[PDB]
Order: sequence, then structure tokens, then C-alpha cells
Amino acid sequence: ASAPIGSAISRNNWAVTCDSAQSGNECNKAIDGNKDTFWHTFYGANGDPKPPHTYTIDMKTTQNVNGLSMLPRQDGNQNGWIGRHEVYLSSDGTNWGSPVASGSWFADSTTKYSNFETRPARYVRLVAITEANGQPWTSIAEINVFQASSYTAPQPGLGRWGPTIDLPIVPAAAAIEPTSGRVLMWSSYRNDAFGGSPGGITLTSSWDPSTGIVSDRTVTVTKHDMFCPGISMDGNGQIVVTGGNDAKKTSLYDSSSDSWIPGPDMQVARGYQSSATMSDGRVFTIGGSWSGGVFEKNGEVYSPSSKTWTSLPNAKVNPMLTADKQGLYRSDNHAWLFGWKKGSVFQAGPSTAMNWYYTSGSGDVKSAGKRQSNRGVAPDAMCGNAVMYDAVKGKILTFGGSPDYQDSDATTNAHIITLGEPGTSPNTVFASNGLYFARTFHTSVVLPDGSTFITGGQRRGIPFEDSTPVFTPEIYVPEQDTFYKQNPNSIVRVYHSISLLLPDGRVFNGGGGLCGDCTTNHFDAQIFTPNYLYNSNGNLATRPKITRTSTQSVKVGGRITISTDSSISKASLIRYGTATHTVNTDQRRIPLTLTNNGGNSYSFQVPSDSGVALPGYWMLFVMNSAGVPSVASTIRVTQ
Ligand SMILES: [Cu+2]
Ligand SMILES: [Cu+2]
Ligand SMILES: [Cu+2]
Repeated sequence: ASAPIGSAISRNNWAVTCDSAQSGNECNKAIDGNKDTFWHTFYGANGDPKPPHTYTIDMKTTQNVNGLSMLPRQDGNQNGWIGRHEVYLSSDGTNWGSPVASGSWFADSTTKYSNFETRPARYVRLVAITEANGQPWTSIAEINVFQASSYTAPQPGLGRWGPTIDLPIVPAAAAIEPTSGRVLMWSSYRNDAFGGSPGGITLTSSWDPSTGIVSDRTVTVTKHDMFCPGISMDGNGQIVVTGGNDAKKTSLYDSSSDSWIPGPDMQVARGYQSSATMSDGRVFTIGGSWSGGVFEKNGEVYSPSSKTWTSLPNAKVNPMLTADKQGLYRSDNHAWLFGWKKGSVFQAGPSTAMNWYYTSGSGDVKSAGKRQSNRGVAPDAMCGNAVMYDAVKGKILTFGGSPDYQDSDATTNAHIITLGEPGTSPNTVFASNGLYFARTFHTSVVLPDGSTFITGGQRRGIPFEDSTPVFTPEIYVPEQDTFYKQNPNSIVRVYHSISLLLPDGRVFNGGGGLCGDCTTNHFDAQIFTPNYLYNSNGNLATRPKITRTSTQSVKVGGRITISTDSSISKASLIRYGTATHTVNTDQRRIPLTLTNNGGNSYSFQVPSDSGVALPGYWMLFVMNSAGVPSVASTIRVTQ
């Protein structure tokens, strides 16, 4: 199931209008409080007008609207199930602006929701752009509009949430498809559940920021239910998805061809493991006792060139285990892994003990000391986040999490870890005064300016329960060693939520739940627009444009020359991200040293060390004097 975020508005005095309505299936049948009566567009009768079809509601007075629900006909007939759709709000009834929510609802008879940030409005319009099975009709048994207890305008300067993207699945895992700019998402064998899976199948969905279209695809060719997986983008530009519901499987997603390809089985069956792309484009993984058995699961490594996994039994998981009260089942999960120099992988947590993993020979592991600071030794931080916001300087920001996977209080702990050479114990200090809000199951992304956006989570980890939620995201600004609260959102994003950086410089945050009949499934995402995209007016700022790039594929140590439509102050490369269960081992940021050629022509060198400039796809962002980023230019980095 799912749920509205607001309270149902009384429909007593509502006036409604439809684009068409069969007799017996009048427009007002959608607001009569009877689940057995529904509005239905023209059929047979006045023919079969194809969608879009439109439901417009005049609520007579201004409401602080924060959602709608749509109950499909309940008579066993699928005709008119709304697929693609948009929700508009209005204060006058003629000026509708842009949708507050849009996307696609799953093809079934369950109540569908559009949950979105509160906005005062008197009119609400639902546009059914397509029918879920591609037929001409739209039908609705009951439509409801929901309200918040109050409205508060977003504070100027603190970003903006919206719109909502409605989805057919709970996006518990996600990745950007770097060649197409689409967001790829997946759940499990079902749109809303993983339990009872027979394995072998994954429901996926994608959203295209350029068209606003949400599509779906069932993946069976890889014989892999990809819930609870490792995820890495390898050096050959493919997303390596490992284990989970099918604990020994590897599936490969190729962005260029938009296809899934079977990969080799891993040597050890795993679930909830982290994997990390390495300096040579290979992928390392370790731990993962959520599935495939509970025992010591030491490292192994994937080669995109030979298409094999090779066990690294001496890359021992033991030193990275947390002291989780549930034992090994949890304690080897979700390692904070980062590919680093010379095939090494740094493990920054969640265990108090940090470690170097080495991938030569049959592998090795070396203590990198305890995550700590003058405030003391950091405790285990399961489902804390870790983000490498300046790979050139080896800077990792870690934050949040709890000593145990669940039933454990999260903390505000945050550290800056500074990597040097593999095998040296990195310096660690506390980050500012820590998070504003203690959170676990939160998610995070590094933004083009090197700040880290941190969102969602709850104060006490209770999977599938929307309790103690944190609605106010925070951004860490490294140059200031300061966290800043941003404008809060209205949708709980706890266990099984994701965030990713979009090519346009906005953040895509979604998911949460995946518990079947629970009411805590969130079939959606929202966009967060950082303040760097807004002018002091409150309007979207003019963005510098990259009018020319010398090349779209570059070797590490290689030069790129660009032209812009205006003077550039700073530039960064942000490696494309992948996300699930708080883990994102693919994102990282390289601040770029620009040479000004004059005439708004600039050049820069990609770092020569592929442990820093991990091979794969990266976004190039340029920022003007005002600090406004361009949209990303996609660059492939190779060795
Ligand atoms: Cu899970
Ligand atoms: Cu977690
Ligand atoms: Cu975790």
C-alpha cells in the first residue's frame, strides 16, 4: 500500500469538470465517496476519444494542498487505469503553471497517490496523459485532495523541493544512465515487495529529465532479482549489479545500448555488500551477509575485460566488521568503500576501524586506524553515509548512522577523513559540530561546488517505519566547515530511499519502504533545486553554457579545452552516481584547475592518477562568478 502525506479535504462543496464523461459514469462519480462508482470518459457512445483526459476540481476556497489520491475502478475491469499523468494546481482556474507532480502509476487497481510539497491552491487538475495499458479511456472511482495542517513559504536562499515524480515502483536502488541522462531505478521481483521472491526477475523504471517520461522494464535476461545489491560503474562504462535477492548473480547495465547483459556469477554469494570500482576499472567487493549465507565473506574482484570474478580470500572482512548486536548478518554490510590509488580500496566505515584493502595477488587488508577526533573514538555507524567531495585532496565526509543496523539511535557524528597513500593511516577530524539532525538511512550527494547535500533518514533506525523522520536536509560546505539547513520537504525518506545528482545540477531523492502491504511504500521521488540555481530575486538564475568541448572522451592526465558563453570562475568533474541502502561508491568530485585561454576559452587536465580520477563517466560542470553551474557535459574518463 501507500499513503497520503496530508489529510483528506472535505468535498461537500466541490465543483468538478471532466473533458468527457459517459452517462452513468459522470464526472462527479469520482467524488461521491463510493468506491463502486467511477467517472469514465466517452466510449462506444461518443466514440473513444484518446487521452489526454482531464479531471479538474474547483475546491471553492484556498487549500494548502499537499497531495491527491486516485482510486481506480474496483469492478475488476482495467479500462481507464491512468498511466502517465500530471497534476496541476491553480489559484484562478486558467493559469496552471507547471505540474506539481508527474510520472506514471503502476498498472493495477490499487489506490495511487501524488504526494508533493504544500502549495495553496483552489483548483486542482489531474491530466491522464495515457491509459496504463495504452487504451483510449480514463476512469476514476474516487479522487481526493489532501491538505497540510499549515503552509509556510520556503525560506529564500535555502533551495526548493519540487516537483514530485510519480513512479510505478519504489525506487530502492537507482543509477544515472550517463549516455542518456536518464535516472534508472529498480525494486525487486515486485513493484513494492522483495519478500517471497522466486528470484530471477527485477522490475525497473526510468525517468527522463528532458521529456519528463517515466517508463518501466522487467529484466529477466540476467536471471537476477537485484534487490539488496552491490552497485558499481566499471571502467568500461557498465553498471555492475551484484547479488542481493539472487545472491550469486551479476547483472550488467550498459547505458550506451540501454540494455542489461548477464555477467559472471560472483565467487561468493552476497547481499548488502558494497562494491567499489578500482583505479584500473575493475570492481572490488567484500562482506554482504544479508543473503547467500552468514559467514566470513572476504574480498573478490570483477574484471570487465575477462568477465570474471576472482576471489581475494586474504582481503579479510574480519577487520571491517561492526559490533552489531545482530552479528555477522548486519556487521559486514554497506561498507564505506572508495576506489583509490594502485588498485587499493579504502574502507572508511561503518566500523570504527578503518581499513585499506589491496587487490594484488589473493588480496590483503591493513588497518588504517580508527575513525576518530578530539571528541573521541567514533562509534560504529551502520548506514551512515560517506562522500568523497574532493578526490584530488582525498577528502571524505562521513556522517550519521547508528551502532546497530536497527533498533538503534542514530547520531550526529560527522568526520572529515583525508586520504594519502594506501597503507598510511589517514588523518580524521570532526566535521564542524556534526549534523543538525541525527539520522540513519539518510542519503547524500556531492554537488558541483563541492558541497554535500544530505537528506532524509530518521533518528532511530526502524526499517519500514516512518517514525522520527528528518524533513530538513543539510548541506555541508567544506570551505566553511559548516552545515546549513535547507528548506524541508514533506515526504519521509527512510529505509530504502535513494538520492542521485542529476546532470542539470539538481538532486533526485526518492524511494523508501518496499514492504508490500505496509502503508510506508513511497512510489515517488522529488527534485531538490539547490540555491546555486536561484538568483537573489528568487527566480532561476541564468546559467553559463559550455558552447564547445575539445573531446567527450579523455585519458587520465589528459587535457580538455572548452568554450563558454561567459566567464567561468570554477569547474568540477563529478563522477556519475549509483545508489541503494545509503551506499554510493561511484560518486566523487574533482575540482578542476582552469587555464584561462582568453575569450572564454578554458582548458584543464584530468588528474593523472586513476585512483583519483576513477575511470568511467563524469559530469563536467562550470560555474560563473555568481556561482551558478552550467548543466553537465558528459565526459568519459579512461586509463
Ligand atoms: Cu533492504
Ligand atoms: Cu541501512
Ligand atoms: Cu546499512
